[PDB]
Amino acid sequence: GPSVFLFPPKPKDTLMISRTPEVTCVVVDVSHEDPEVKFNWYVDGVEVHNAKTKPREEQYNSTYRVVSVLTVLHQDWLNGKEYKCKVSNKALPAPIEKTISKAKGQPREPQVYTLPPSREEMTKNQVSLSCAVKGFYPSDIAVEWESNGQPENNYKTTPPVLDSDGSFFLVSKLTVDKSRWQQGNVFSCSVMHEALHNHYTQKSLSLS
Amino acid sequence: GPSVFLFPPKPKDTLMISRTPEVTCVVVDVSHEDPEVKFNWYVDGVEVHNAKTKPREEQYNSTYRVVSVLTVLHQDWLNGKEYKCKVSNKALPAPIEKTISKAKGQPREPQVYTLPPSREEMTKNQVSLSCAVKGFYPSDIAVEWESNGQPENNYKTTPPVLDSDGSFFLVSKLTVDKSRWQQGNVFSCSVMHEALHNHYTQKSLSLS
Repeated sequence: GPSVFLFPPKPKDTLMISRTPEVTCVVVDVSHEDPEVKFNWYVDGVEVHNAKTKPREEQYNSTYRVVSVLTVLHQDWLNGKEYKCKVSNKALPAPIEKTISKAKGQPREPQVYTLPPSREEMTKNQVSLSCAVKGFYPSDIAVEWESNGQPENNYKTTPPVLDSDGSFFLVSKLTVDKSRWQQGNVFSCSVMHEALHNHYTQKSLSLS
Repeated sequence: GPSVFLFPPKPKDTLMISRTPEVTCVVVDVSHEDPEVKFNWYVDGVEVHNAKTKPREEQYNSTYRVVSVLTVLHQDWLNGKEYKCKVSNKALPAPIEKTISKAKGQPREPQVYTLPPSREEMTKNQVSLSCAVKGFYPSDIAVEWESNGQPENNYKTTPPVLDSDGSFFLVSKLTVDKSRWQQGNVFSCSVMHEALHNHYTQKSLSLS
């Protein structure tokens, strides 16, 4: 039957005032027979009416998918307000309710460490640069890579893992051509987190 | 003082027998004064001696960083064996111990849904394709994007989020040039997870 996703804001959006964080409610597998979906949004148990529901999309299998987006104020997110998406449809026994809210607890500052290619790895058409981060709380964090003003997008960042002290750790690995590593190009790992000064730090790395 | 990372295997490595999963113990901020670091590895409380410790690396600030890697057998990982890295150094009050193990619980199968660009988003030099996954357990999962045999690396995958039924959900967003979306190129979201048939499923998407 009908299935619901409720996605939190992007970390980067909550951290920069110039950006617009938003919560996204996605309904899938709604039947052709009764295609009408009603969204009700709530912030801390109280209904709100400023969400923007998108037009339904018929799937190749006859089902519909529908997205509803609610903007979140920066102060509201930080104040730990609970955002709720309730989804109603005739083909449901009861409405489906999803909730998301900012994690509770004292923020803790990420420690960022970069690691260059190993010697044994330093012998191929491609090398990996690591950006290891630990000690952060909450687990909401944005990690990006760049070189010479141009974003580097060929990187994978592990999900934050809960550490033994209640903080989180991760690593982001950038894969570049061994040649570019040799030209002496500087590569920068930028990290954004609420507990950082200015919500921002950058660590850079190059050969030698 | 000395700080330790203990990283789990890559999901993809644990899922394919032809691959070699490994656990990585990374020690940072070890002092110039006493640079000697000893690793002891344990699998379920019993010491093992087949780890491969890399040569120490002097940092620009005089500290050292050292990595030790332990291969993990596929059967051992699935059997829930606890991997422990103990790290000893003269500048430590007590040795530091980190542990990782496969999450306990019944595996649950990911449901994968792709979402094309919105109409309002369908008006820029760049569009985003979404691959939404939910209902999976454990949270270890590999999600990749590809088009015409060539990997698509300009995508970001949200960390798995714990759902209300104890399973996890995420979304992976691929950003491509609006033009390529128009040429009618097919884009494929591949997902690997233990609960999938053959540890693999693929969902494809294109214009029209």
